[PDB]
Amino acid sequence: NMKERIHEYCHRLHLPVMAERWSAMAEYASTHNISYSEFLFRLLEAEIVEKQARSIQTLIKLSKLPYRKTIDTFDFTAQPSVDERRIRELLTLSFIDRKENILFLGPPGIGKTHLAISIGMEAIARGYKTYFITAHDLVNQLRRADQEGKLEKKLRVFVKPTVLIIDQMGYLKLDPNSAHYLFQVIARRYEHAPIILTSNKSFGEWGEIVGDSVLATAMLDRLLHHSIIFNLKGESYRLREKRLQEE
Amino acid sequence: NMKERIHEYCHRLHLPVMAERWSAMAEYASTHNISYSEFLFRLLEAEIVEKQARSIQTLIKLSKLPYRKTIDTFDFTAQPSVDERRIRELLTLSFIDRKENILFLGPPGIGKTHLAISIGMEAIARGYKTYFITAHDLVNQLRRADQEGKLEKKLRVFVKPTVLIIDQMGYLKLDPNSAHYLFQVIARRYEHAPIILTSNKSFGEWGEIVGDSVLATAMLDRLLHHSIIFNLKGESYRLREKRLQEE
DNA sequence: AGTTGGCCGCAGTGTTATCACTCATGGTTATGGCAGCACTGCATAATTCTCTTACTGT
Ligand SMILES: Nc1ncnc2c1ncn2[C@@H]1O[C@H](COP(=O)(O)OP(=O)(O)OP(=O)(O)O)[C@@H](O)[C@H]1O
Ligand SMILES: Nc1ncnc2c1ncn2[C@@H]1O[C@H](COP(=O)(O)OP(=O)(O)O)[C@@H](O)[C@H]1O
Ligand SMILES: [Mg+2]
Repeated sequence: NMKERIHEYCHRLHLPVMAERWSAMAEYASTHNISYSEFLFRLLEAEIVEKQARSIQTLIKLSKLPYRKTIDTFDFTAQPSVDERRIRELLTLSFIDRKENILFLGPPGIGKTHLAISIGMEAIARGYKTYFITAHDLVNQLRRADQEGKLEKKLRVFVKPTVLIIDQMGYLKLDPNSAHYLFQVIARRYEHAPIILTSNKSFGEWGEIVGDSVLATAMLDRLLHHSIIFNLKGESYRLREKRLQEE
Repeated sequence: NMKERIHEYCHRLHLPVMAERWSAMAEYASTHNISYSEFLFRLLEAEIVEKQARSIQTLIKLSKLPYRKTIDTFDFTAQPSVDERRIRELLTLSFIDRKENILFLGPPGIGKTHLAISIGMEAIARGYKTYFITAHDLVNQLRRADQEGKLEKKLRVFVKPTVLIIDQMGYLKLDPNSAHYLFQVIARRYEHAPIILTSNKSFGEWGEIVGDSVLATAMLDRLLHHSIIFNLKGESYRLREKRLQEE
């Protein structure tokens, strides 16, 4: 017949959702006499919707972001120190065009990691590749790669992502070898793609964190050449939620 | 014949209890006209019960508890400051789903480790894995593993168990540089599995014990977010309670 | 009569001087292969579970 061949060809072209909604839209046109152009537009637009939904799901899976949290889930009133203007301007992704390294600083529990993850979710929803990693894990993987001789591979894997996120930078101390391993990534991404970083220590302490003042200075210079910092302060939201649960 | 073949097949299928009791079960089903399905169900249920008993035995063996205790041997009249009902509620193991952390704080000998091990035993009974360790011991083992280079193995060993019983947090103080191991364990188990902590040092002394203020602050911020803290006020049972009640 | 050794004769090798040829490098243009990314499958290694074994002293 004809329907079977249509379905088979759609599957061979990998457009099954198109075929399904194509029957629905064919019925719709039979009911309202839609032009062939608009009909095909419905088919292809819905196929695009499904394909991009699946692609964004698999991309979030590709990225190691801990959770799929959106800015909508966040409250600004509980954190007076932040301003919606700057956060939403970052959400506009102008930094990607300008290649600005976003940095978050402040004591624990403020929510800097939450905001960074939300920004990453927006970036990965808009097609841009994203990759999440912790400083300690990044350094460990780089050292193992250097040991195995595949250092270039991991360096590419950490540099290729359009938006690289480094988290928990400062709580754990780093040795000079780790300092140079981090410096390699920083240099490769000096002016090629933005870096989103979160930390609790001031810039000066990075010398003690990395075990070398000069390496810390160089990395800070390269990171801050094009950067927008967010020095946030306030009460730990974990503690406040615990208090609310108590009451 | 058939009896010997049945015994051999039960042993080859790893059904020892079934091999032992199949004759008696057959006789009982004979004398009561039990259906074949119910006969099979009886055999399988007995085998399952015995297997679960042996599994619980193995889990309690691997728990590495110093000894075995339960709430049965606990007197709440000697500890009237804290509510009895809350501990009974904990015995329902509702905290395992919520991933909340259970903290016992009080003077030495007031029964902290007793209650912690009792709750761990209740968790082991219902199949949940549990690992008992002393905080300083855990940090030392993690340091040795890191020196040997295979740190991730021990980290998984400590993070995988559903219930972690970290005791004697303040008893001993290792080199402050090793507190990052404790932070790693607490953060990796954060929002994943409960932690049972028991110690006699206030929350302010953590910076001194670990030799780092911000590190201890972050550890507590994560360990106290989802938790139920019990503060035990009293005197050393073994000496003071007997001395004051024999009068 | 046969085999080996010595002598003679013939051929091959070494050094010096000279000649010839081939290979390498530089510049420009074109083509092919390899590398990178994404998805799927298999195998190996590591981890977990269960049972048995080992060590020391009474
Ligand atoms: N203003 C807020 N409104 C709602 N949730 C908040 C707010 N601030 C923080 N949180 C919540 O606090 C939790 C922890 O946030 P986050 O991990 O970003 O903290 P942090 O300060 O970066 O921590 P650390 O220094 O330990 O890495 C998240 O669940 C986030 O949702
Ligand atoms: N409320 C109590 N009821 C029964 N026994 C108790 C109680 N408190 C303490 N004990 C006894 O004391 C010991 C527990 O002390 P523990 O809490 O381990 O002290 P620490 O926490 O300093 O190690 C156990 O042997 C237990 O039998
Ligand atoms: Mg964070």
